[PDB]
Amino acid sequence: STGSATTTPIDSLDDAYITPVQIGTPAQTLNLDFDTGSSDLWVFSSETTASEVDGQTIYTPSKSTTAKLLSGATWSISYGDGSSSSGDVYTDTVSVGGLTVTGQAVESAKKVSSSFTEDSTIDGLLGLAFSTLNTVSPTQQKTFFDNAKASLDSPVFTADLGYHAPGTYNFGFIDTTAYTGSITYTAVSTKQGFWEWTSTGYAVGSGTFKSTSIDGIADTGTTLLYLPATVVSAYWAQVSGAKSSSSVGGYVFPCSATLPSFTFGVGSARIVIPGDYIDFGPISTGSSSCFGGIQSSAGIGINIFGDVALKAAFVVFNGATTPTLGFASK
Ligand SMILES: CC(C)/N=C1\C=CC=CC\C1=N/C(C)C
Repeated sequence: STGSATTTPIDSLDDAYITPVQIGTPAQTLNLDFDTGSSDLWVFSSETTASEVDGQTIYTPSKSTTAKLLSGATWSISYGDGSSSSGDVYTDTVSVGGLTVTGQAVESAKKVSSSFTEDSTIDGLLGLAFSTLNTVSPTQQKTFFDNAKASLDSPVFTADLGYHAPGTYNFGFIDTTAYTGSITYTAVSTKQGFWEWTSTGYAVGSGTFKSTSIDGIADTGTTLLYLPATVVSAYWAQVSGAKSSSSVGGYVFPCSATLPSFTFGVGSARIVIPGDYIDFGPISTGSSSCFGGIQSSAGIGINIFGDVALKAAFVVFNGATTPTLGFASK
């Protein structure tokens, strides 16, 4: 089998992407944030504290003939951005772009943190990291991908995120029309539960390529590109008027400035992020100071190839017995 679904930016800045997901019988369609950096499929629901729901579409398990309480199961998660959610668990039928998994753990939120409430466009998350990170207790649950894997034509999914435009998540096949050149595959460590790999280096604009190993994760659920302070400083030093602002919480720059591209290495191959992808707009409405899309990972404890990087590429998440990652230009 295969599946194919369009993913759409939630706003004009590509702060995140939402993908429609069918849950239950009859289908309840929720717009979920596909997150290769986590492993829980959780949803706003009829069980979510009323004061914490503000415009989201909710899953109502009592209206699904295929929903079953996963008796005794609870979940609780906290994300890198400080957000969190928790609740109980149902199993139900879940479909993404024509691909159906029966008995998928659907984690129903009883509580969500303010950032989730405040974002009316995201109805929940669909985790696509390794199932070892799943927070369901006492019985850890499998991701949608892990459940679908054996049925897929090939045990892979692909992320093809758009710049200020929709893109595509495919399951079970590689669309050879969706990228240029060849796909370069690179090793993955699953030891921390992430799609963790090692970039071979970077270049800033037309500058010479610096060969250096940069461990990091391929994370569709993170907006920006977070890299070591050395690398990030080298980038922003090429932008007139750029500075790191403690009050704003990262590098900012005047949008009268022109942003250089940023290149990252995948083996001997190179993915080029255009300068425009690194502009995240005014720090506040009407401000002449813009927020940068490349930021320091210092303090996070890991480098993160988030949407800024991933949307410059066609990315293969290869879930074979030995997982790997593939990157192609597009
Ligand atoms: C890219 C997006 C998620 N973040 C921002 C986007 C625009 C403006 C200001 C700040 C900002 N993050 C700060 C709070 C660290």
